[PDB]
Amino acid sequence: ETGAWYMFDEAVEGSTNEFKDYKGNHGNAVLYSANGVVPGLNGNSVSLDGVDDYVALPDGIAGTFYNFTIAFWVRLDTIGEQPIFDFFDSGSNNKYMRLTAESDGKIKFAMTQSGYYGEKTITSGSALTEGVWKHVAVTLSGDTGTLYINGENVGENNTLSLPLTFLGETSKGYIGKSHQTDSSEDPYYNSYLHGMIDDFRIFDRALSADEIKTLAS
Amino acid sequence: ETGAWYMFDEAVEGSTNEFKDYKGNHGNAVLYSANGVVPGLNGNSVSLDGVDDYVALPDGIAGTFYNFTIAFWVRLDTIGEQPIFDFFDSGSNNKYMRLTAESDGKIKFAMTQSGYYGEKTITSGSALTEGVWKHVAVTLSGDTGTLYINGENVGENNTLSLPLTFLGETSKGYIGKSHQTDSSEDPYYNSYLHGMIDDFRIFDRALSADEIKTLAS
Ligand SMILES: [Cl-]
Ligand SMILES: [Cl-]
Ligand code: NA
Ligand code: NA
Repeated sequence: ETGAWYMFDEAVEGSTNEFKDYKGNHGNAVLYSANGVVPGLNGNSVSLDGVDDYVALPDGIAGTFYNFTIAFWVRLDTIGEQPIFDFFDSGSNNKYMRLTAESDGKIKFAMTQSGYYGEKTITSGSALTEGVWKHVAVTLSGDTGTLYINGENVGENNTLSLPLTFLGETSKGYIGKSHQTDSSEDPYYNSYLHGMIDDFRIFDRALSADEIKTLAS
Repeated sequence: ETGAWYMFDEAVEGSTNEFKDYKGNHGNAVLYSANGVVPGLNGNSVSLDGVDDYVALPDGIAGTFYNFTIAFWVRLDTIGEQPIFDFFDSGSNNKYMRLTAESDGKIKFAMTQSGYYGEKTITSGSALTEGVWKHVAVTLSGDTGTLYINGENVGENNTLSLPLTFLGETSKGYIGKSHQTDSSEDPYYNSYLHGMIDDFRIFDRALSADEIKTLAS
């Protein structure tokens, strides 16, 4: 085998803060936390105070692979800018890969060979946050439908050939209410939107992404 | 021109609850809310109580188009299952398209010609929620990197040719701490993760999506 697995269930004998690699390929992870490990998802889990707690992994654990996967379970107790993991060159400070929590619950992965300003990144999608004004749009273009939040593409379904059109002349429309469908399992029937709405707009074509962006300005 | 635009700034003369289409192509939107319109994003905005308030749009506004866009601004005051808009056949209850808010701030768009159980949908991406255990994974396969939350793909960057590899033998790794980069604008330096972590795993290849799913079980 290759790779590692930290289950963080119980310190190794002889210590209070060392946790083994269950795959038996790498050294012990070291925990710096006054909490220690506590009941969590699978047996025990690391609990970090968000102040100065972290885990040191042994050197070399990820720098010898061309392709790879890093995976773990996490319970985020504070929404904000925070490092989740960071694997970096011991010889310089501008060669690294780091997964971060973002200003809003999104996550970002960055790899760079030229410091902070050269990061190549991947960022997760936006969602609707409580009490925060956002722009939403749906576009249908042939078989492809697209969802946008603040002018960013957040989903597609390229298999949409479909209902109202034509004989849509007498179609009904609500904002914030649904009509009664054919199913009592519909959870939206009799649910009413709690919020505010503005500039409701409809177009008889599919706007492009930067067209969408411009509305979201 | 074609299409509509409801700015919801001021009731039309002679009424208390009618709002015109600024494009002058469709009838008045009708508001059912004891709140009326109030200061919002652009001038005034509709405020729905989440109990029984909604807006009726005039019949036909969207059922005569092959391709289209629906776009608006929204401020969601309660996270949960709620209809945002619904355009449906006046002759049956199983021919409609509806945009909904979901259990967690995501949004879903559905079109159907065969009732609730036949909905074809588009759903926005997951994010990390406060106090909620989630599975996260990053995979690098050739030039393509992928982010996953609970086994669902939430971002990619097909242009990743890059840093540690090789000479990665002495690379350093943290969970919950970042090293100091070359920039004082780095907001992650000196930030510490507030949360829990379990089953931290590393692989020297890129797992497939259902492989990822299986870890997220
Ligand atoms: Cl263990
Ligand atoms: Cl108006
Ligand atoms: Na564990
Ligand atoms: Na307005």
